[PDB]
Amino acid sequence: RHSMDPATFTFNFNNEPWVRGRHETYLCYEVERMHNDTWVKLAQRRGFLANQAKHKHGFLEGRHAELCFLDVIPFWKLDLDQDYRVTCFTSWSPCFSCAQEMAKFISKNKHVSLCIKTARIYDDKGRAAEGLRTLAEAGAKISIMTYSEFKHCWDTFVDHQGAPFQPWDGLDEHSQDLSGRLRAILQNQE
DNA sequence: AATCCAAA
Ligand SMILES: [Zn+2]
Repeated sequence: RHSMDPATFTFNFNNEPWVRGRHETYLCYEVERMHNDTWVKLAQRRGFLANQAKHKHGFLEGRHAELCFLDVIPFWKLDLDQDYRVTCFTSWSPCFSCAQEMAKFISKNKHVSLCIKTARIYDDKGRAAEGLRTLAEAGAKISIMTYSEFKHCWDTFVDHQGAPFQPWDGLDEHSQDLSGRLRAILQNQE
């Protein structure tokens, strides 16, 4: 569908750091082009997707959300001599292998600046932290989603049918706690 | 310290 189901958004983007039950990953994406040295939104280069679940018929191995996203890029036919900024709002941050693949992509495509804004930090059984450091070293700008970013995703990706964004309890404090943890990760204190 | 991360 054109827009994301609102219950799906609210469940998957909740940012309580240690909450259980989120065994899918959702990713909303938007692209801007640098023109007259301003970032200008490419209206048709935006959307959302989820991971292909493990054991789903026709894709029994599954495919993580970040890989489905990278798959859609060549079909955009981005112009080789223009600078782009690609922003991904992710419900879980990249696992180690996804982080390595996104780092490979940005290493091969230097005209693309990747920003990852995540609701929660995916631990990947202790392996994700090194992957996030590797992705940052390759040039990605990784941050924790804040209130205004959740509201932007509600307003522009969700099938809200006119309902306003309703923040869940503790949103801001969760964002700020996760931001401290991400800072510790990226500077190798964790 | 560990939480948390499809699989019961
Ligand atoms: Zn992954």
